[PDB]
Parts: sequence; structure tokens; C-alpha cells
Amino acid sequence: SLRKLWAFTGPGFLMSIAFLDPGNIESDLQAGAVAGFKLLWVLLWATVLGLLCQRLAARLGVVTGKDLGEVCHLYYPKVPRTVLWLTIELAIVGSDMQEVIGTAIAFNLLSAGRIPLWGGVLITIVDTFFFLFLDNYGLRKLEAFFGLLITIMALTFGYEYVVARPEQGALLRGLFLPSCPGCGHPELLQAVGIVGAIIMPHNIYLHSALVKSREIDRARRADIREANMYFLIEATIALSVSFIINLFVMAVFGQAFYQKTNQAAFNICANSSLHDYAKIFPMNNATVAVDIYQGGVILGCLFGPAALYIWAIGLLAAGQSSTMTGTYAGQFVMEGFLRLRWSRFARVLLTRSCAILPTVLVAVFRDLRDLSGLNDLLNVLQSLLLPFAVLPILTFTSMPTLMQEFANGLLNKVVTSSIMVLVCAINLYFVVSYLPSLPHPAYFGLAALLAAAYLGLSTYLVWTCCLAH
Repeated sequence: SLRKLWAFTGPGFLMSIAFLDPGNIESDLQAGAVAGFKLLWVLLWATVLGLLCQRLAARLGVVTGKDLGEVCHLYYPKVPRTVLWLTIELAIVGSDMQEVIGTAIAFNLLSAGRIPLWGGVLITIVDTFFFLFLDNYGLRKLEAFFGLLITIMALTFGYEYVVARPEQGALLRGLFLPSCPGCGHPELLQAVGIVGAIIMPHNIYLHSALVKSREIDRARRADIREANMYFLIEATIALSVSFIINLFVMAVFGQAFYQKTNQAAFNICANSSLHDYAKIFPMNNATVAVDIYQGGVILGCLFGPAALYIWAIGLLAAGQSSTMTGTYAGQFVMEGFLRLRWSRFARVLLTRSCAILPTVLVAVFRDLRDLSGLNDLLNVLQSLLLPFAVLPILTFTSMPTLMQEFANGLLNKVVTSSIMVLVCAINLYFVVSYLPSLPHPAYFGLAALLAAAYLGLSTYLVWTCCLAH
């Protein structure tokens, strides 16, 4: 019925908001800038795998009555839960750095260069603890508020895409054909980055926590099956919305960015009066390395400054939404792995601090290209940390002790094993690419130790899963 779906509605907008974090925005920015339409099939495969993973998360959370954090606390011994919890902590703080840089760039774009970066970060942390102050008369649930916000930003991106008017002929091969002849290693780097960024590792915990919101009676199996199917339908709808918005941004950015040289863009939109044109043109015909600031200024110079202001508004909305979803996710990590049970205080304090330090340092002593590189490294780190969040769920839905009936079938088991070996191989190849890239020989030992710890934790989790397999 429509009323039952309306009652079950509310989470899907939340995971979609998490999917539309500013880190995803920068990642698809760079992907469209460099490879263009050749990586859309990567986006499709990553999105469908994320949908499968969140289906598993919703299934586990609804059926067991507790989030995945509680079950890993119940199962694993002390040291593995501690290490894994620090893993989600690192992933979530990386996401926080992503969204704070996004908000800072958006505020820079609103100010038209008048307000510097430190002003942006201070005002966004002020707004964050203003949201904390909102507890004065807090009776809110955020679902309608942030559905309105996501619809707003979706309408902005859709209007930008439609006024761009792309042609779907190339989109056919981009979406359908799973290959990329003629591209190179940076294309692989951005593909891995988009794969990691589209599937936020913390979203598994986030959904496994929000499942409790609806009243589920675990005694009756038909009711929990209906709840699971409703949650799957809602997740499918949310993922479809996320993918269509990503399709819009992919098409427009690939059409407006591919084989575009710096001096050509400068000549095209030098008749206008942005006054930000200085950075774009180093008087050479080469690929235009573009961040959110440069992307917005280029869109405004090609189509009109309205494009820029609305783009920055969408970026600010995405940053606020991602900040909120990170706060909720991290609170649930606290209650799952330590049962610390705070109310939005300690998590937000630690996250905003661990974000403000590096970004304030990079704003004081580095330029915006360093910010773009830092976000690249952040979303690469998110990709590297993804298996540490996709394997525990695989294990915990593997064994039948929690789910005698609602276990994993043979087809799901083998498919999930295939994806887990695929992602582990991807991480191995990426770290192999990273090994010869160290400028200083002193980092060899640190990189080797970090890789050894990563492989050891991965092999321990694989041993646990094969025991559960």
C-alpha cells in the first residue's frame, strides 16, 4: 500500500544524502574532467554493488534488532574490535575533511573571493555547533527537512544538466560498454577513487542503525520479511535517484570539459568579468586540472554566473547534509563499538577538531591545488578502507546462528566472495602503484608497516569469513 511505504519512508533519503557527499562531487568532477564518459560503467557497477551491500545491511539490521556495531562488539575479541573501530574512525574523519573542504570552497564561491578559507571553516563549525544548540526545543526527525534539502540540490544539478543539453549517443557507450581503450593509469586512479567514494564504508553501520527506527516484531517472520522488502525497495529508489543525479553531472562535465585546453577556455570566457580567470590559464594547451572552485568558475564563465552561485549553493547543501550524516554515523559507531552513549556531543567535537586542524593548516600554508590533491588522497583512503567495512557484514550475514532461515544463499555467498577478492586485488594493485611514488626513502618502512597491518587485518577477516563460509 501507499501508506505502508510512506511510513517505511525516511531512511532512503538519508543514505542517498550520504551518497551525495562533496567528496563524491569532487571525485566525479575529476573523473569527468579527465576520462569523461569512459568511466560511467564503473559508476554503474560500483552503484549496484553498493545497493547489494546496503541490502545486506538492511537485512541484518532488521532481522537481528541491533546495528552491525553491536554484533561485532558481541563477536570479535577486544583487539580486533578496537582496530576495526579505529578504522571506521579514520574513514569517517576523512569524510569529514571532505565535507569541510567542500563547504569552504562553496563559501569561497559565494563570497566571490572576499572571504578567505579560514573564515569559511570557522563559519561552518559555527553552524555545526548551532545545530548542536538546536537541541533547545528538539522534537525533530530530520527526514522531511533533508528530503527538502536533497530535492533542492537535485533540482539545481538537474537544471544545470538540462541547460547544458548533452547528447546521449556517447552516453550509450559510456553507460553500457565496460571498457576504456586509450586511457591510462590516472584513469584507473580516478576509477578506484569513484568506486570507493560512491560506497561510503560508514553507510553500512548507518543503515544498520536506522533500521531500528521502524517498530519490527522479531517473533513474526512474515512482518520482518515485509519490512525487509520495503527497505530494499526504498534503498533501490534512493540509489536510482543518486545514480540519475550522477548521470546528469557526468554528462555535463564530460561534455564541457573533455579535450578542453586552458587558453581555449580563457579565450572563450574572458569577455566576461569573473576576475578569477588568473589561475586557469598557464598559457599552454594541456588538460585542465579542475577542483570545485575551478569547476564552478568555469561553469559560470561558460553559461553565466548564476550557474556558479547555484552550484556553490548545492555544494553547501551537500556539505551540511554530509556533516549531519557523518555525525549520526559516528554516534552509532560509538554506541556499537564502545556503548559510550552520548548525544551528538563528543562525536561532533572530535570530528570537527580532527577536520579543522589539517584544513586550517593547509589553508594557512598551501593553495587550493593542494586541497584538491588532499581530497583525492582522502577518497583514495576511503576506497582503501571500504573492504574493512564490507567484509565484517559479509561474515555476520554468513553464519546461520543469528539467521537460521534468513541466511545467505549459495549464489549470494559466491558473488560476495568474488567482489571481496576483486576489491582486495584492487587495493593490492593501488598500493603497488603507490610503492614507487615515495619521494623520500625514509617512508619505505612506514609504508611497509602500514601495508603489513592492512594485509594482516584483511587475512584475519578472511579467516573469519571462511570459518563462517
